[PDB]
Amino acid sequence: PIVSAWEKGMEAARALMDKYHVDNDLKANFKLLPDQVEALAAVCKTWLNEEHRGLQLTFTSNKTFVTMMGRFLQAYLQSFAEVTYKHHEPTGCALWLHRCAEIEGELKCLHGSIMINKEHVIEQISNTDARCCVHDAACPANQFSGKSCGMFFSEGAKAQVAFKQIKAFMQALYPNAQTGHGHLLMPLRCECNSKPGHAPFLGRQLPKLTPFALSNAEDLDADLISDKSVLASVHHPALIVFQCCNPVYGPNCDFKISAPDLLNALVMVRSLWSENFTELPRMVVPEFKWSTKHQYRPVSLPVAHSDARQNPFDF
Ligand SMILES: [Zn+2]
Ligand SMILES: [Zn+2]
Repeated sequence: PIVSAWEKGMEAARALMDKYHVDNDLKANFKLLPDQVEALAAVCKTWLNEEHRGLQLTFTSNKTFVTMMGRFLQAYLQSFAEVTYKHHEPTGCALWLHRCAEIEGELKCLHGSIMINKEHVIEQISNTDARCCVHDAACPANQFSGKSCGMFFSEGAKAQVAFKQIKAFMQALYPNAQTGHGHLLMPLRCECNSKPGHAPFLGRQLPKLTPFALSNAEDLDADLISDKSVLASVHHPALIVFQCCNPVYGPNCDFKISAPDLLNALVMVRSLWSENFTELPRMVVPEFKWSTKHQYRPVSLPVAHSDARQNPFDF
């Protein structure tokens, strides 16, 4: 082996970084380490500008799309050179066999068990079609137990529409797939937990999963469209959107990417790669498995209710 795995990785990365004009300091300081994603994301950004200036993202931030590209590029780099860093899987993602578009009206959470119907009233809007993790079956809507996977939907039916969207999006891009149509590509890490030794935090332990309506996609005329990808959204006008583990309406971040854009980050990195290497290495995004490590970490604190009385008890 002419040069080590690490030296091989490094030579491929430097080739990329020179070809794409990355900042000199990013280049100088790049050492192929597991948290060094910024120089690779700059490769990706520069290629986007050069080759895909009009790319339209939907419920996705520019920065998150480009960072995910960086992560997927990091993964192919590490596979090319055969370098792995134990406990630092590079993509920060997983493949969830969701089963949320199999049965009509029916959702399943990360545990793989069906979600229970709840009422969720917000203030005043009455959602009669909420869904909770079965472990949260006795909590108020949108409160989570120590056994929760963290998943809740205020509107079950819109959630299912978003899962049908991603499934049809995948059918359109892989019409002949033998496998993977029922899998969701999902991130396991936002900025808050992108490093394995990050400071522990309370709340949800995985990027939040939320369906967003594409409210104008119905005001659209289906007959003019032949692109099956686009048709997935016309027929199912809602997107799965991933945000921070604990998005702010503890740490929190601006991570935001829709499921189709996330898939696109991977597909587009496969194109960047093919313009630079003759073969695409094997690159395995882990299959998601429920484990107790992903449990919501609630803090349930009693709060006193007001009593006009001076004294607690009559004697
Ligand atoms: Zn669950
Ligand atoms: Zn976050």
